[PDB]
Amino acid sequence: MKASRLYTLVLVLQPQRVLLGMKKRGFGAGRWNGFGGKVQEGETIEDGARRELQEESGLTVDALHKVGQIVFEFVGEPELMDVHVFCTDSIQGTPVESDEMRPCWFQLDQIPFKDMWPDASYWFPLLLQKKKFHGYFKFQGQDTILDYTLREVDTV
Ligand SMILES: Nc1[nH]c(=O)nc2c1ncn2[C@H]1C[C@H](O)[C@@H](COP(=O)(O)OP(=O)(O)OP(=O)(O)O)O1
Ligand code: NA
Ligand code: NA
Repeated sequence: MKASRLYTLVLVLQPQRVLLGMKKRGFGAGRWNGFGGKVQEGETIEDGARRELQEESGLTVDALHKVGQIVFEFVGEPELMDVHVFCTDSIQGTPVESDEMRPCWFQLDQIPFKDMWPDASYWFPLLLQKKKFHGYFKFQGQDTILDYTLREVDTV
């Protein structure tokens, strides 16, 4: 059995558009995603998600709603990534480029799947339908899924 590390992912989903951020530097630059990062000691997962959204995009929100959980396994990495996925309930400011992320709005008929993580093609449609989900994806490298499971759930 493997150990897991907690991460968050936040999607600012509005009726006609979604905010994504492009990772700018280091390895993995060039992919659009929601905003998030590692949960820290003592904070709830939801509070860590709010913190990462603020650090990465400049947006503050009072509340999130949990929509899914996705476990990622990478060949050659013994530690699993346990990603808790949230959507914002309202936003109150403008996104700001940081050094980790360049935020950009996308219309919901222009979701940039080819420039997102491959797994997003599977679970993000559920997110768009306002469904809740559990997923697992095993990757070889950054691009190749070797195994995955995805299930709609009534409770995350
Ligand atoms: N396959 C995948 N699909 C997806 O949709 N999001 C993924 C993903 N793999 C990783 N992520 C997300 C989870 C999280 O939001 C982010 C990874 O977090 P990071 O390691 O950048 O966190 P931190 O910035 O806290 O870490 P440090 O560099 O240690 O500060 O990418
Ligand atoms: Na962090
Ligand atoms: Na990061």
